[PDB]
Amino acid sequence: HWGYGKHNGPEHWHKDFPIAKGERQSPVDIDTHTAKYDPSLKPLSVSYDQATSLRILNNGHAFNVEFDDSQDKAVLKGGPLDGTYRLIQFHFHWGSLDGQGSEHTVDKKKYAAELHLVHWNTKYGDFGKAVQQPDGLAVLGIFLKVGSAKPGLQKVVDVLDSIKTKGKSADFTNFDPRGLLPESLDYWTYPGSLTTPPLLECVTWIVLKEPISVSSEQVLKFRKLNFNGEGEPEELMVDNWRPAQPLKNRQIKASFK
Ligand SMILES: CCCCc1ccc(S(N)(=O)=O)cc1
Ligand SMILES: OC[C@H]1O[C@@H](O)[C@H](O)[C@@H](O)[C@@H]1O
Ligand SMILES: [Zn+2]
Repeated sequence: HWGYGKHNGPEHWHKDFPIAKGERQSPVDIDTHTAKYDPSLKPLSVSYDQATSLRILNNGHAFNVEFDDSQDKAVLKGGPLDGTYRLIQFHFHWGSLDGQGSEHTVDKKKYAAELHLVHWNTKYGDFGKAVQQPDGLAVLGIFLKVGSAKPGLQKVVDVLDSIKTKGKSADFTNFDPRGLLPESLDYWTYPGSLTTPPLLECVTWIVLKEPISVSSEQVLKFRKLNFNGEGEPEELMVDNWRPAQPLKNRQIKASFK
């Protein structure tokens, strides 16, 4: 099956997922000079006060922190979005070294990691129906650089030892995703896709300009996870990022002048 290695990584995905060569694939390089301020963007609203986290899962590609999305609790609205998008999960992509790991790049610069907060458009009822729609999903992307520790990340870091291998999960209630945000909500936005198979072209991307800082020790613990299952040969979960894809017939808009 698909993965990130030489034999099953991003350059192979198109064989089983031909949309990998499509017209609105993600991630992309964000050329900051060409991105244009868009006065039609409404204020962005990240409303996570009532978020209900449930569980953390190693799915063999990353780890997902899952939320109860059975009601409007944690939601994203405003900005480029029409209507209400409900938080379902977050996960990260990261590197083997601090010099790589992000999926989006900024003037070609790669960050150490990238956080994706995944939301679905409530007008479509369920995530599965949302991924049949061209405006089904909104992903809030946040870059990570290595410097000072992020206190709100430490609870995630400390549970990773309990989900080392593919298929393991752990209770992860009462986690507040507000502790993963930077100060500023300045962002870039463009229409794109999921960055892993099935690569579906459903996503409004909202990528924050301000990175969060995490410590070297925090990211080193991400890199102790395993792609493999229990009892199988150890393959460190590192470099689980897709490189930038062709921009094609798209424009990146900025929320800030
Ligand atoms: C049909 C299940 C799809 C799950 C999925 C959700 C989000 C992303 S990402 N990396 O944020 O674009 C990738 C995959
Ligand atoms: O025709 C002019 C228009 O061109 C578009 O490509 C830009 O997105 C708009 O901001 C601009 O007003
Ligand atoms: Zn992702």
